Amino acid sequence: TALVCDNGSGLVKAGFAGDDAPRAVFPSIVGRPRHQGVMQKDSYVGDEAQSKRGILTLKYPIEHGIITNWDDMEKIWHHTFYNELRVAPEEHPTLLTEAPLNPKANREKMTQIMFETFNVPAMYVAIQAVLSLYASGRTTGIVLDSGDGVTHNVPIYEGYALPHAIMRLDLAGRDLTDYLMKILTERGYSFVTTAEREIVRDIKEKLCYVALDFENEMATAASSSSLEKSYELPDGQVITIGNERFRCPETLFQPSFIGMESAGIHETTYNSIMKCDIDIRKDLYANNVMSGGTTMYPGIADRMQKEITALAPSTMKIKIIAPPERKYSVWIGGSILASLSTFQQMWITKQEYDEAGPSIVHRKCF
Amino acid sequence: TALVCDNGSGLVKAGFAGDDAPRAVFPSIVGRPRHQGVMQKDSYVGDEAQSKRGILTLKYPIEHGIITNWDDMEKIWHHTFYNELRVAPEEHPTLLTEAPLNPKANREKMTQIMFETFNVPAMYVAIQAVLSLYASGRTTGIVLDSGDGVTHNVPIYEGYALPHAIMRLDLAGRDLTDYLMKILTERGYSFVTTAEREIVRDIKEKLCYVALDFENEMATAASSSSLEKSYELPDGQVITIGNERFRCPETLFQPSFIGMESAGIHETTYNSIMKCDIDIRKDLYANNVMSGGTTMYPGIADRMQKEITALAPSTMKIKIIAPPERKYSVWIGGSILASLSTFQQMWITKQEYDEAGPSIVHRKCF
Amino acid sequence: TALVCDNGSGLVKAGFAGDDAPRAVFPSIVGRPRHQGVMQKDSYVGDEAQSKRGILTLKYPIEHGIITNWDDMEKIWHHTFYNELRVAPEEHPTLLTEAPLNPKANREKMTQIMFETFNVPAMYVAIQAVLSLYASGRTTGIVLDSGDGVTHNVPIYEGYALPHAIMRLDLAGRDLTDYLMKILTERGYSFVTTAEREIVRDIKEKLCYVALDFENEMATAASSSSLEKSYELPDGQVITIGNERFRCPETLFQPSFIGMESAGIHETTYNSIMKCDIDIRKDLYANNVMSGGTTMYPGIADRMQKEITALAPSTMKIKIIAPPERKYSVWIGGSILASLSTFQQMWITKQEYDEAGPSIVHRKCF
Amino acid sequence: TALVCDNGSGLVKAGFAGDDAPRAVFPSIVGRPRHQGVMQKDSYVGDEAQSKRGILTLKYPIEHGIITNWDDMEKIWHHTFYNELRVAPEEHPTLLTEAPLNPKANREKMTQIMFETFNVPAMYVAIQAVLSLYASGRTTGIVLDSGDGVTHNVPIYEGYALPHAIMRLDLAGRDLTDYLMKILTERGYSFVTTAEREIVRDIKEKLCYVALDFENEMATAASSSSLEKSYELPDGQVITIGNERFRCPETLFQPSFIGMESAGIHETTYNSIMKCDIDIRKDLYANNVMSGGTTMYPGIADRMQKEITALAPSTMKIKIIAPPERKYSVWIGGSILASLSTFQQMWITKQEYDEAGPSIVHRKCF
Amino acid sequence: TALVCDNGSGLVKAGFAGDDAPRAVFPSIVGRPRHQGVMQKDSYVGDEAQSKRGILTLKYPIEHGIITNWDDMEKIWHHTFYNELRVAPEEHPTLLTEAPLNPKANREKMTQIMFETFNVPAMYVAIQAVLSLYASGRTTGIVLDSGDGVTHNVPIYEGYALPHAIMRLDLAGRDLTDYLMKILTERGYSFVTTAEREIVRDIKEKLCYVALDFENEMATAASSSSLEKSYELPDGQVITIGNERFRCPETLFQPSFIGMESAGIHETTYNSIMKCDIDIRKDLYANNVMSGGTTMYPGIADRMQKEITALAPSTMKIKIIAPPERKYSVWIGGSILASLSTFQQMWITKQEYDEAGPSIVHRKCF
Ligand SMILES: Nc1ncnc2c1ncn2[C@@H]1O[C@H](COP(=O)(O)OP(=O)(O)O)[C@@H](O)[C@H]1O
Ligand SMILES: Nc1ncnc2c1ncn2[C@@H]1O[C@H](COP(=O)(O)OP(=O)(O)O)[C@@H](O)[C@H]1O
Ligand SMILES: Nc1ncnc2c1ncn2[C@@H]1O[C@H](COP(=O)(O)OP(=O)(O)O)[C@@H](O)[C@H]1O
Ligand SMILES: Nc1ncnc2c1ncn2[C@@H]1O[C@H](COP(=O)(O)OP(=O)(O)O)[C@@H](O)[C@H]1O
Ligand SMILES: Nc1ncnc2c1ncn2[C@@H]1O[C@H](COP(=O)(O)OP(=O)(O)O)[C@@H](O)[C@H]1O
Ligand code: BEF
Ligand code: BEF
Ligand code: BEF
Ligand code: BEF
Ligand code: BEF
Ligand SMILES: [Mg+2]
Ligand SMILES: [Mg+2]
Ligand SMILES: [Mg+2]
Ligand SMILES: [Mg+2]
Ligand SMILES: [Mg+2]
Repeated sequence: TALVCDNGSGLVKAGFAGDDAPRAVFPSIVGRPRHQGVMQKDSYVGDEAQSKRGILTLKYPIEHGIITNWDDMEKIWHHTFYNELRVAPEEHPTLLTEAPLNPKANREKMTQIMFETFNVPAMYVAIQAVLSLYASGRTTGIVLDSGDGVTHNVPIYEGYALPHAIMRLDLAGRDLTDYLMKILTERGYSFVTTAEREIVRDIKEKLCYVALDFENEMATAASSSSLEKSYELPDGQVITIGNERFRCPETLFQPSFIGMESAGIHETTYNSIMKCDIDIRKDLYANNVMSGGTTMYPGIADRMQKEITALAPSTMKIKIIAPPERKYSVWIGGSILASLSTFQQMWITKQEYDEAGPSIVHRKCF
Repeated sequence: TALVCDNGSGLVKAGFAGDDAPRAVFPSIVGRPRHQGVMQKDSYVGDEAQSKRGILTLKYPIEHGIITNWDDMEKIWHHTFYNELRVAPEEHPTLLTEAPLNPKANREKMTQIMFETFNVPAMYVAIQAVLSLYASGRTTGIVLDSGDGVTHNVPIYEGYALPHAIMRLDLAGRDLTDYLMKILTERGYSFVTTAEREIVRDIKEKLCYVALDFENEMATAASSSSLEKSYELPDGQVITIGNERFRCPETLFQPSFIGMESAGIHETTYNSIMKCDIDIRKDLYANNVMSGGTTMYPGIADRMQKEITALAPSTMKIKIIAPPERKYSVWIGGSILASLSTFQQMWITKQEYDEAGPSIVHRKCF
Repeated sequence: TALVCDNGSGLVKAGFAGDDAPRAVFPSIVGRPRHQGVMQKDSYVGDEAQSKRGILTLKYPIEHGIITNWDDMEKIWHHTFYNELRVAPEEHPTLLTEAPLNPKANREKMTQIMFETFNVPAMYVAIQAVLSLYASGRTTGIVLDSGDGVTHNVPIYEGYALPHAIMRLDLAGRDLTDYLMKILTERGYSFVTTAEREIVRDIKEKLCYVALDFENEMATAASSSSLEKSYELPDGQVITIGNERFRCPETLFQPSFIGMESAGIHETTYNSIMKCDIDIRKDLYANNVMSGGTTMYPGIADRMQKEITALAPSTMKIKIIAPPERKYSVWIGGSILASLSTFQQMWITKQEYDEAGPSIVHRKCF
Repeated sequence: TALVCDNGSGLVKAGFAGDDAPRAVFPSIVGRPRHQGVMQKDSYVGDEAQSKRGILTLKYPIEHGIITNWDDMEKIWHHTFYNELRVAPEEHPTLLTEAPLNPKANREKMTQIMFETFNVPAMYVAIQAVLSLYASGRTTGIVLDSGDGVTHNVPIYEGYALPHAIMRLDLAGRDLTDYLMKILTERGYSFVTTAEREIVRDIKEKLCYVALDFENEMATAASSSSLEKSYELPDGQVITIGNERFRCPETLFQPSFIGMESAGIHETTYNSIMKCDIDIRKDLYANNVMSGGTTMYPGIADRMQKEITALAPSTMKIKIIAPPERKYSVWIGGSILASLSTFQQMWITKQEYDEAGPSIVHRKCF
Repeated sequence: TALVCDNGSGLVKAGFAGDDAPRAVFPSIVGRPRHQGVMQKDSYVGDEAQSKRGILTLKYPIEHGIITNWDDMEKIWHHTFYNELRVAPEEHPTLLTEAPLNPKANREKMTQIMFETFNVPAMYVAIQAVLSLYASGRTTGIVLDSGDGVTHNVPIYEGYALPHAIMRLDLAGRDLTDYLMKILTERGYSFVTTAEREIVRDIKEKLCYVALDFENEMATAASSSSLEKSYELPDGQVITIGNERFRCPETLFQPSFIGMESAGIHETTYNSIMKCDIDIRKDLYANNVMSGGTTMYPGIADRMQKEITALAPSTMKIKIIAPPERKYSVWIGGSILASLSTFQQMWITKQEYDEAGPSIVHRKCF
């Protein structure tokens, strides 16, 4: 059986091809002690680093889909194979994922590590948005995947990708967390350390939602208090947040909140459709597929429906497809792809890698 | 029973001899993917290529009645026999059509393919304008056939053709479509790709008409807006066109609009009549038969009537015969001819082709 | 004296008729602050917007030769007359330029602004490729003008234009800049904002060249490092690019690199010649005139020479005329035309415009 | 004339707009007797509390730029207006200051007290780092202000602020004083009470300096005794300190000395520049403006110059601007701003406050 | 086997590593005759000085954890090795203890005496609060150790110490004894000499307790006499004390009783927890470990539980761990540490001390 590992900027999703859900889902963090030991491990990975985060400095080795710390990324892969899956890497072909429009050296160095450090028999690097379309059981649609580091649009029609219409935005979940940390100081709550950033991320996942009409929601939160909710910190302190609940996800539709010049995810989706041939736009309008953890905000599908309907012609039928399991769509699609009998010819074996060099990994890639 | 296949520059009309209408009518196009497949057929033909045209490059293998791409033309014949008619070619004699004054190698290579690739028992290549006269139930008349690639005049008197009065013009429907694409840029509408050319062709067939008086119509369209009509694009966008509706078909009467030096179809018809013997001109004036898709514009028979009346003597009775089914006149006439008991001696059998070479196909031909 | 203003998609070229070079050459941009002022002008134009681009959102009011933002285009004309030329518009007749096959409303609204906002005494809108032939001192030749927004071919023979052989391609310098931004992400360089697009444009103008043989050049850049060059960013960072230097201009000859279906500039030039009368093709083959900033790549004349020689008959003499000042050929030709005594009758005066309406501006136009 | 009051965490700087220096500079402390009176005022403020600190418990009402004790903060404002300036608050508009990223209720409650307790005619709360740029006579630069409670970086370019690049660190002078108290116990000196903390603060301001190379300085202080200096306590005891002189200010560059996870002021300045647009970084590198009392250590400008030069590209010109009067830069800039004729429209009058509520005070604020 | 010597300000605890209790526990006093001998030893140490205290002046060589009289401290170490343990110092490695935040010269001079006067083979100076956590069998908790001279809080999480949250208070048992001597004069009991201070210390250890509610206890002692207890002096006189029983230990929670400005041990514990990372506070709240003789008052754990519960959030579980043997926790923990096989590498041998100087003793120290 094959291994399917979706190495996100925020979460590692790993498991075996053929399963319906990832077996191991843990944060993609490496923690190191920042104080002084007197009574000890040198570094902690994943959920272990999360439970000891009070005395650790937490580091993400992947920033915006790009692996920045290769020594820490190797610890995460080692932790995934031996501690989470309890499997031998040299026995299973490994399907990895990557964001589109990544640097070419990122995929080449990832292939060298899988072949020379873990000695996998074969491997393959897929494009994440293509796997998301496999998970939804579709051959046509424009995928909006938004994770912790990358937001990208990839239109696909009848199984053919349109690489020249691919959009990529370096605004995702981690940028929303940093923005929530900033606007929480308006109420006197100060989250500074990397461990406290994990607390704000948990606040974001529990209380934040997307307002259908932002300016109408801002007036409601300013008049009454029915939108305010409480949250208990790990030390028992209770904080209360009001309009911060929908101001944080609003950055997805107004990236100028964090000083970015780019357009929101609704305009980016519409611009990607308008770059496609006029004869496929009707099918793309009816098959907007959302995937990734950042699409899990309550009300984001209704907001995307409203914003794209206002941009598209009135006779087009806009349909946002947001299944409940879309947070793992990339992994689920990779599990379906790695189980296809037609796919078994696309594995890049160790023998082919020794005779073709690193350039063999850049095929069917964009 | 015999097969009747009218392979036009734009449409394939195929069916069985004895029927009243073609069984299979589909565009004579071959489409190939122009992007990149990630999730597939290599090429699509006819209506299948039309429905997937958003991700295809569309190619017409026939240009101006002349087969240019023989590999693609073979795919269209294969698609016609096995996908559209669901018939075995080696069981039916096949009546094919051709425009007059075509290159001799076009008919010879078409005969070699029918005998050696499809192994038809017998075949025959008829002249299209002669079949149009069969469809109208006439033995005398001058036929003006205008399709997608060729416009030609053929006078026939009491069953005798006058080959030396045959006119041929390489201005037809596809040239009007390209001209409509050009003058639509005046309103800011940009159709460039081969898939968008199919959209303009649909605009032409829905909204374009022939003005009875062109300069009087240009003044009306410049003064008011009663001639403007809207059209909804496949993606929901609505375009509005005014004088482009009658400027496009006006090219048939003023070929200088597209830079051609030739005379319009009315002058070409009159010149063909004036090259005929003076004793048959009265019968030709009263039997102007129009056929083909490009004669389907509203008001073209009234315009032809007016233009030829102004050229002919005042005592001649000009009569334009334009039946409602004239878009399939060539096929209907070929269905009548292939069902005649007198015609059964004109079949070129496979045995006669092996003993006489390709030169046997050039009999009763011009 | 007359004003000659070449309003390109990328650069404004303005000056006085009779001069040898434009007096004012500045980018056709309008910048507006995108942050928040605390210590201010509302908008900046041209070189002023270029020097402050770090805190501005830069907007081009002309896209593909078509004016899209008329309020911003009016700011550019105002900046041209009063800040760059320091002249009174109501004292000089103004010769403007336009790309062929533009929407008719573009030229009409441009005439209304010049007569009612700036109150010019007279004006005239010339066709750019015709002016390029004036600059080269020729009466016969096929002009390939490629600027920031439009690439077009216009054949002219003995002073007569052939409008039905005019080609227009919406692929020019700005599309090459966007493609260079895309393929620079392969090396981990991320240019996203409109200000960073100006940096990539500067990279393109300094380092990009046209390879004589593309596939042979790709093998050289993949084997060694002699083609790699460094470039210092405004903040002191040094980037290094290799095959991106010739992959970006290769899009001119292979528009499928950016997903366009059209043919390259060499095939478009050859197709335009083949649409012309056979008796003028020999003179067009020997007078290929290149103009515009996008024809300034090193090696593009040698590549065009090689590609057209491979398409034309072996006995034809292909000659590419590429003078060193061809980046301003449209302006230089407009300066020659506006100084001709024969041209002084073609000025459209304010009095003629009030009595003939906007339709007077569509004369000698295509 | 207007009042300019810079209420710092450590010092109150108050005076009149138009002057060159604050008229009243006193510690922002409230002292209350902690023993028992037998022979009396209930509380002492400022320099009076400083001279009687032996029998007082000293309290700072402002912690890390945030007013914590509003009853004590009201005593300080009352002491400022009536005892230090000898002025009537209801006759002068008052310009107050605040650190960026403060809680919103801090500025709202400060406005309510100025309007309802002191009945000022108008008021305005400025951002401190913006005023520091006014004092230096610049429109572009990144300000590093470090006082007693807050250290913050604010980049400004051509008069436009970049709020999304603003850094704030809760490490300043009071944290260095507490760290000096801790490391003085290594030599057997025990400072515990709030009155003795004022003695350590005086030691810090007299003897502490920033080492150019910390590890090289630690080796010199460990080998000889040329770095040791003596200090006479208020009771005549003489203490001698060696490497504590530069270990205390080193916390600014290594916040891990006091257990903070954040980066030093040099890395924070460089990170703030790298978050800004690439086109403004060159101007920010050349205009590093330092302000506040914590930037008054000898050798801190040379150390900042060295640390940022090691982080920035080698071709950038790093220039630290540290004027001798930078300890009062916020007040001096507020004195310049309150004297501008353009600023007289930004006063928030008492009438506007009664009709717009407390929300009017959050304009041009971050 | 190793020697474990806990040299407190009040008691010497000495024994061998591996044992469960100290073998020698005696007061850390040196007594010298203060009258005139007529019928004799020059000085007495420990229990011998205690039994002859009537004719001696008693001196403590350690004040507030700091060795003040080095000649007398050497007599105590000599008495410990040769009279109490009857052991040869040059045969056993010696584990010594020290309070945190002590002067550096205290530990250096103690190391020089152990190596040059007693010629121990190896030695090590541990931090007392860390040893207290070893004794309780915990890896996480905040230790409140209160002896005769020093009270300090040290939080430890999962074996990692947080030195920047360490509190130290120079208020312990000897200050409570001096306060009891003062308030006993209210009943006419006069204890003045150093020998009578030992009697008051015995009164404190027998009769003093911590009141759960101080003001409610003061009302009970003022209304009735059920809280009064008698104590027989060495000469047969019987004294009776009432509210002095709980007023003396109340100084631990209200240090202002003896004129100290610091906060009580409950506020100091809570402040130390609040300086720690928010993610470890829940574990520190549940693991408050008390050690030392001054934590042996009846009712001090219930009072600490009540005071910290009133400061902490209501959802936190406050748990005070006070084992019955906590008066020797530092020694018991040092006996466990010196018996660990992992610790045998941390011994500072005499050879390492001769080659590294006194600076080797400051490792893993704060
Ligand atoms: N219920 C939720 N609501 C909002 N955001 C969520 C939710 N669950 C997860 N996220 C966000 O999704 C991001 C990561 O999701 P994922 O798609 O796994 O990203 P990646 O694949 O890049 O690691 C995190 O930043 C997290 O904050
Ligand atoms: N209703 C219509 N009005 C105008 N043109 C039409 C109409 N229907 C078909 N056509 C044109 O007729 C042309 C093809 O007709 P046809 O006679 O089948 O040509 P061919 O036989 O050469 O394929 C096409 O170019 C199409 O645009
Ligand atoms: N040396 C050069 N090499 C390549 N491209 C260039 C060079 N100089 C200018 N260009 C390109 O030419 C384009 C604009 O030239 P121009 O002919 O003025 O266009 P327009 O007239 O449409 O404004 C710009 O996109 C610019 O990038
Ligand atoms: N010469 C000096 N050297 C070092 N630190 C100084 C000096 N003078 C003042 N300080 C420190 O500056 C801090 C306060 O300066 P200031 O900028 O007024 O802060 P705030 O505005 O927050 O009150 C105090 O903590 C003080 O210790
Ligand atoms: N039962 C008790 N109740 C109250 N205090 C006690 C009791 N037993 C001992 N003490 C006090 O504990 C102090 C010394 O204990 P210890 O922890 O050994 O201190 P050190 O280690 O500093 O010598 C003495 O001041 C003594 O008065
Ligand atoms: F890396 Be995640 F998918 F943004
Ligand atoms: F080929 Be069609 F009949 F013009
Ligand atoms: F507008 Be440029 F001439 F392409
Ligand atoms: F409050 Be100070 F300016 F740090
Ligand atoms: F010296 Be004791 F432990 F207070
Ligand atoms: Mg992902
Ligand atoms: Mg036909
Ligand atoms: Mg141009
Ligand atoms: Mg300040
Ligand atoms: Mg002790």
